[PDB]
Amino acid sequence: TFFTGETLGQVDLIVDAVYAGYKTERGGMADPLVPLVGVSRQGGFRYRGTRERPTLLVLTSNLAEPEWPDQLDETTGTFIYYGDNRHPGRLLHDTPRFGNQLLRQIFDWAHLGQRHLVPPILVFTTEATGRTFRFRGLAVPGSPALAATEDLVALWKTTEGQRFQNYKAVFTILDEAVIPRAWVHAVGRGETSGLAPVAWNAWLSAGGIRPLMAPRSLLVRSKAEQLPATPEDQALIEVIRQRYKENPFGFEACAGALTRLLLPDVARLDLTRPWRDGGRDGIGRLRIGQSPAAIEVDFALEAKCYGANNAVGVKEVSRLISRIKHREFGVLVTTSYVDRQAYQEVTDDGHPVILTTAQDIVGLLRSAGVRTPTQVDAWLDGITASV
Amino acid sequence: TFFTGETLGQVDLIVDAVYAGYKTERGGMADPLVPLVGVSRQGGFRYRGTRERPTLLVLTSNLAEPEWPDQLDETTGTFIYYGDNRHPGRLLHDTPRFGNQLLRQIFDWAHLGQRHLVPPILVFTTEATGRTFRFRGLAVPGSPALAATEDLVALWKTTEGQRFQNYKAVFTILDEAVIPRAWVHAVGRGETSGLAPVAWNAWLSAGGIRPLMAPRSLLVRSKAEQLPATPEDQALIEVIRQRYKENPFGFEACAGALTRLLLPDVARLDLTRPWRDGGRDGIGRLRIGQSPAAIEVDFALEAKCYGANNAVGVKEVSRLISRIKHREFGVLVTTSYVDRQAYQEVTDDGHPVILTTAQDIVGLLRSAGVRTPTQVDAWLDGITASV
Amino acid sequence: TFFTGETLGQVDLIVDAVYAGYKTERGGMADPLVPLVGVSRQGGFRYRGTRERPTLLVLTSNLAEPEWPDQLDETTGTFIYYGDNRHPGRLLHDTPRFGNQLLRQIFDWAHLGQRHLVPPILVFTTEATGRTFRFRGLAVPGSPALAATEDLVALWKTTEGQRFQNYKAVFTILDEAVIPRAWVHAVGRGETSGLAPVAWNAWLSAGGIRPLMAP
Amino acid sequence: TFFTGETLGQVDLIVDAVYAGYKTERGGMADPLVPLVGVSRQGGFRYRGTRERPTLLVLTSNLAEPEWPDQLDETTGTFIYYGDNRHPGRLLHDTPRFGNQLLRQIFDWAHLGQRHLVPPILVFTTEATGRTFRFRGLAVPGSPALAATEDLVALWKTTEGQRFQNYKAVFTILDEAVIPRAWVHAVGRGETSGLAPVAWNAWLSAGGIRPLMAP
Repeated sequence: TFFTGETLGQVDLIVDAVYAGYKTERGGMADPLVPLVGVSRQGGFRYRGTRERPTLLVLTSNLAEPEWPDQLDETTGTFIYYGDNRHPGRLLHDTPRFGNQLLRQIFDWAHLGQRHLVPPILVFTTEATGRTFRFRGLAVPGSPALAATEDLVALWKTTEGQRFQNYKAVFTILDEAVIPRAWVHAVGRGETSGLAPVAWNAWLSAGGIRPLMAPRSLLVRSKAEQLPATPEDQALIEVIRQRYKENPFGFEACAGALTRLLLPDVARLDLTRPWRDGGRDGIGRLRIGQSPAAIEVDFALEAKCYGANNAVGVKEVSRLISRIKHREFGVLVTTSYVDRQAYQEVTDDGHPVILTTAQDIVGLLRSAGVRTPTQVDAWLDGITASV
Repeated sequence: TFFTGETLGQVDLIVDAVYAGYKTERGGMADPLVPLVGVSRQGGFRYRGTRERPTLLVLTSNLAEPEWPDQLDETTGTFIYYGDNRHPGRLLHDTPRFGNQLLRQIFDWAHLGQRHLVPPILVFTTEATGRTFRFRGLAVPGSPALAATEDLVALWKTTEGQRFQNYKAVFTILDEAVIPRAWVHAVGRGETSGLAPVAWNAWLSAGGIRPLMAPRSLLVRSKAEQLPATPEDQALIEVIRQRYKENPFGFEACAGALTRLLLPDVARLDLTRPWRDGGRDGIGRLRIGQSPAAIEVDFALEAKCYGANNAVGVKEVSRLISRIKHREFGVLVTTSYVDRQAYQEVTDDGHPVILTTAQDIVGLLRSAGVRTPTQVDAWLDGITASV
Repeated sequence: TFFTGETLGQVDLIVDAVYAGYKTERGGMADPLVPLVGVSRQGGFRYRGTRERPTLLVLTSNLAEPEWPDQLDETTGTFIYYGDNRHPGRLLHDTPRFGNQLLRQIFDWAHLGQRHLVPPILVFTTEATGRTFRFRGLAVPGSPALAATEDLVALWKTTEGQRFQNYKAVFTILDEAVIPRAWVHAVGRGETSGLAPVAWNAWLSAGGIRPLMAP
Repeated sequence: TFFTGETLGQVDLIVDAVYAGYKTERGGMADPLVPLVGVSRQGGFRYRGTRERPTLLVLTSNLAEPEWPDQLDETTGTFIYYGDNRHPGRLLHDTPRFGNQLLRQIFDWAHLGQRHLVPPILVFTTEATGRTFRFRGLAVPGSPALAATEDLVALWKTTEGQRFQNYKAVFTILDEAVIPRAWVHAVGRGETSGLAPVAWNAWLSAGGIRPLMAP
């Protein structure tokens, strides 16, 4: 499932298949989406037809951007895509290539009962070896799990002393393994076609969405994956490790805060509970559902403030495991990584234990708008002062 | 505790205490917020000081508007507040009394690191009997459980073929049982005061939020609470009942969709699993956390399509319970209500069973954007098509 | 209970009986299903005949795989079985031994009323010791508790960064304690036979399923 | 290790001993903690002396309340005890019997190194039937595993849409199997006594918490 040369004028669009460019003349790299789809060679988002009436829309994403965290949830087939107003100075819909206007118009159509105007959305993600793209699926606006009003939202971003709006758009990948290029090019030329995938026609007629849901097989992460890659994030975690060197137990509070960011409530927290080994037995309460229709489940918290050179092993994990006997699950927050043996034991024995490692802390901090050591410091000041 | 009359010029602001207006002349009520707070006579939101530099802000809500569902999450202290652009034809920030510009400015200050410009926000909810307000607390912009960018978002709402933008703001109630009227009036006028509540100063300095979290005690709902009130809603549910009378199973698919709306991932669904009584063992899979740091827990689904005259009783619930062996929890979705004995048997014991009744289905439908029987029919068509 | 060696070429197929492979020199166990039913030596999906006209269908599972949780409900006689595309990189229907194509075809036939095209399906589960199988019964596509659209479904799974598609199939074990090896081998060879168990014939004519339910 | 009647005016307070009964005129059940200790006849918390300077404090708990889960950990000897404001309508420190105020005064005292102002705390748990209590021990405010801010906290609860505040207080049981009734009664009367158990004096001088841990 790797396509490079003239094959791009023949092969269909296959989910998670890789479509690579080729060298033409003098350093010029041919964009594969041109023969594969028929769009232009340029944008991060590309369309056919006019902007007022687009016939087909191609969305590409790097997934390397921490500023605008586009993401494809393989599990639910949900694709989160951020708009094209990425810096201060211009209003929401005023962009050079009009991506926000496009998004607005598409969601307008989808919501107003005119789905026939909505162009097929083809999602691609860059593998970033020269110019290559992995096809992620055919998508529709909205989601079966979201409120109607929350599928296209305008967020306020703050960068270098200024406030500007940008779109966060939610799409759902339809359950289709193969998208006929005949259909793509036909619709792209403005033609009417009967080669439309069943899920697409279904969405057209009824408005309903059949998502491509691909739950992850059991995963054991490596050391590199759990620890930050860049030195900056490493500095970020280091600030945390330094904050609690004089008061280790205090880190639990921090863990708690991180937990509230990670978890679908605001977890209730009881961090002050003397346990048998002289340490504390931190516990939490989580609500599942939406009151009046919801239940509460309890979890045990375990926080290990370690250096990256010191792994979390079988012993540390076994503490938490022993603490989750009468509780639904456990969360383990650590500024380091969990070694092979412990991870393997946890995934294999099916223990309900969340493993939040250093990289995860970095991500959670990113979502909280903390990208710099000073910001980490202020954040920690906030935690210590608020508990 | 209850307060009215001249005492509104003396007593402090107490969480969940009731402040009632008194008859002066016309047969209408003198608004209690004028003597108690010092704000003007009327408003959905009221502020002292200027528009550009408000010294104090009072947010009131009736919690009775289904189209703009302001919400006080008592468990977590989160207050969701909807902006003042509630009809089409006007730009987001262009409103008669400038609520959205005000919210914009407040969150701007909070985000740009200027919290000394942010006025204390006082939250009141209407008791709907005469003109009275229960005081909910002192609030700050934002939440410790949310991403930075999502504390103030612009939603698109659809009305009569038109689409307009409106604000959704997230606030958090600080942990303070009593807010001093001396401090409130001082800041209102306003001058420097040292009477500021500790949590407020804490937020001013470090940016940390110490939320008032008051988990709900064990509750058993009544028949009237579980069932819809207005006849329109009753009609909405009746459409669902009529839709499946020729095919009783397959309402399981509907219950599965509603489940996907109720639950914090998009739950994976396996509805086709022959069970011992000749029926099915519907199960789902739900993710807690954010991958790579997340776990999956499974649940048992039980779908009971009943008329409002037939309660879900001990036996059906028992079927669910039996199906919960070797599973984390269970969800019961029903177009009717659960009788006293069954509800009591569920809450008294430790059964992790979510009870989704008719009113809850009504709510989930509101959030999906379905308020009319035609729309219910379109929705159902979508469900049947998408399974 | 308990058959091995030469007896694998003599005795019938009995539900819950254990058929054990025997040691051969140089390289370990010989598969018991070869002398028993007459299929190929390996695979979790085995068949006789051709792709276009399968004569016999053997399904084996260990019930120990968490990624593909095959299931055997002795209360309803229901057998939930997963397809043979278990690694990323290939489309649902594209498998070396053509298991998914066969499943799709068999279920299509079953749903259309073409029951006479559906080969007998023998279900085995693996046991403790090396290369042994406990026979669970003769089975048919579908379930009395499921509609046609419900008994064969395509599921997705993400291994590494790649999503791939595979089949989840629902079968029902027929109420027959003994399945004649004469019928098995006759049918497998492509011969036409009248030795079919009663429940199978009832399925062929009436379309009705008498499941094997444990008391 | 079971005492009743006249015995309640004789024996000492012993850890794990049960103090029960007893029957009286009409249907009245006499409270054992009255002859045994000298406090009042009821209250989830009872005390002697002024509320401004309490001489002796008795805490009882059934450990049967899910809404206010009082907990006694025998591994660490830790006693988690909830305040006396259990219903909406009153502020945290405004209660009929003034328990939360007492708790606050006690804990602030302990925090300031003013241990000598802290009255002895006797912990009893209710058993099964009738009016009976199991004596769990003599306890001091706080824990060797907790900082000062951590041992007394305010919690919130929502009931009937109304939110109210209550106290979660952590005590630690001192390692003493037997507490002299002479000492208890002497202290309760406000007299100076030198009969205090060694762990209590060690807490007074150093503090210095020697917890009672089950082997």
